[PDB]
Formats: sequence, C-alpha cells, structure tokens
Amino acid sequence: GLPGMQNLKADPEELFTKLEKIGKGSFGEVFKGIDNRTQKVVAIKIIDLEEAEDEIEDIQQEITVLSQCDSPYVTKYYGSYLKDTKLWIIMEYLGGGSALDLLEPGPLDETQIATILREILKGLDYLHSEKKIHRDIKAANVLLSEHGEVKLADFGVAGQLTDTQIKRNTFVGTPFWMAPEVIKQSAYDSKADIWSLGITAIELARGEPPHSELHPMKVLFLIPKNNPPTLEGNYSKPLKEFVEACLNKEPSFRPTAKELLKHKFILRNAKKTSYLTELIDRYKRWKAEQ
Ligand SMILES: Cn1cc(-c2c[nH]c3ncnc(N4CCOCC4)c23)cn1
Repeated sequence: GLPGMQNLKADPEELFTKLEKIGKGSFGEVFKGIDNRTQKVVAIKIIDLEEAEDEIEDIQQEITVLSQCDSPYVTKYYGSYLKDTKLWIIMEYLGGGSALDLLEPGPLDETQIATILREILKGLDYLHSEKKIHRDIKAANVLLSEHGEVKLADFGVAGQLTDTQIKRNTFVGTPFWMAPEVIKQSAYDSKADIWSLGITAIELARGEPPHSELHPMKVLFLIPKNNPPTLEGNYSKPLKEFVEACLNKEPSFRPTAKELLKHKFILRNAKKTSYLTELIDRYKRWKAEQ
C-alpha cells in the first residue's frame, strides 16, 4: 500500500483549509494550506488519479521515498488523503520559496551561493548515505523556510539503490541538469547528483544553467558530446574550481557530497543559514512592487 495513506472517512477538505496555488510539482499542483487542528501552514500537492496512467507507480514511489526520509534537509511528509479521485499529499511548508524564485530581484553574492550549496550538500550527503539518488537537483527543487533553512524537494524521480541493485540506468531528470551518464542511460549512482549540483552552482551564480536558451532536445546530444560546462564570468577561483570538480565527464573523478562540504569554496564563504533571511526579505520587497 501507500505509506502515510490515511483513513478514507478522513475528509481532507475538513482537516485542511486549502488556500492559493503556490506552484507545480511532479504529477500535480501544489497549494498553500492550513492544518485545521494545529493551525500550522502546510503544502498540499493534489493529484487527479483519474487523469493519470502508468504514473501511479511513480506517484507511489515518490510518497515511499519521502516517508523514508527523516532529515532537516529534506521536506517532511505528513500523510496522504484520498478525496474522490484526488490524492492530497501533505507536506512541510517552506515560506521562503525556492532558490530559483530568490534569484528574481538580482544576483546572489558568493556567501549566499556557498551557504545554499553547503545546505544542498548536507541534503545530498543524507540521501546518498541512505542509498537514495534525488535525480532532479536544480534551484527550483531547493526550498527555503522563512528562517533561511534550506531543504530539498520533489522526489518525483528519486531512485533507490540496494545491495542487489548498486546502479541505476533510467532516463530521468530535467535535461539541462542531467549528468552525461544518465542521458546515455549508462549504469549510474549518487555521482549523477554531484553533476547536477555543479549545474545548480552555475544556475545560482549566473541565474540560469548552461544551454538555457537552447531546445531541450539539442542538449541530449550536446551534454554527452561537449566538454563539461565551466563557470564563466568574474567569479572567485574557489567557486570556478567547485564547479569544475562537480562537472567532470568521469563520475569516479567527481567528489562525494561529504568531500565537497570541506571544499575551500564552502569553508571560505559559507555562513549561518539565518543570514539567508536577508535574501528572502529582498524577494518579499521586490514582489511588493511588480
Ligand atoms: C517542487 N516542490 C516544492 C514543493 C513544496 C513543498 N513545500 C513547499 N512550500 C512552499 N513552496 C513549495 N513550492 C513552491 C514552488 O512550486 C512548488 C511548491 C513547496 C513540492 N514540490
């Protein structure tokens, strides 16, 4: 069965006050909501199961993976409720928004980049130690709380490694952030997330990943064919080296998340997450215009 699936007499329309749409996730739309018993804000992903076919296997896999994570770096899963044909997935609400949204008022400085990457690395180190592969690491899937806490979201394509299945070969992810071995469907592991982290580092520095102006079909030949992307522009030598470390075509040449937590870029520039409230406040003020 479905982990965290609640009783069918539990009416989620009664238990939760469904508010405004806040975005989209894998399989459905995400709404801001209120838990009517505690009055805490939650994120609610609603999936129309009637509108799905050969996607339910993937929906169940997402819920299974989320239910298995217990980390301050991964969005918490509170349970699932079925209302007629709609599945309500209750998740932790992160009021600072995605790192992608936070880039809107303008560029990040290197302290902000290093802080966000360090927290992503904490999440990846947790997942990889649990033999899990996120497979969709990008700034849109990096969420911040109102206090500046950074967490990984969207386990829609997450993979599980076992003692009998040491590697995966499925073609999954978002083209621009995909590792060459994933695109080529070669046997891959946690190192694919290290490549996606390198692309996310470029995205946090420049605002977009490499080849962002090209059609995603073109990048399916460009990524395996071309030398890896590099970070171009007036950025620190440690930041450019952090990017190059992640973005090696040879997966065994990429460091682990644990090793990257000790990279000179991180150690010299990262600061407390509480400082990221300045970034959230900037986005709030910028939105208070538009
Ligand atoms: C990709 N993804 C993020 C969540 C999610 C969980 N908690 C949230 N709190 C606040 N905002 C969110 N997002 C905002 C962006 O769109 C999507 C929902 C979320 C789910 N999937």
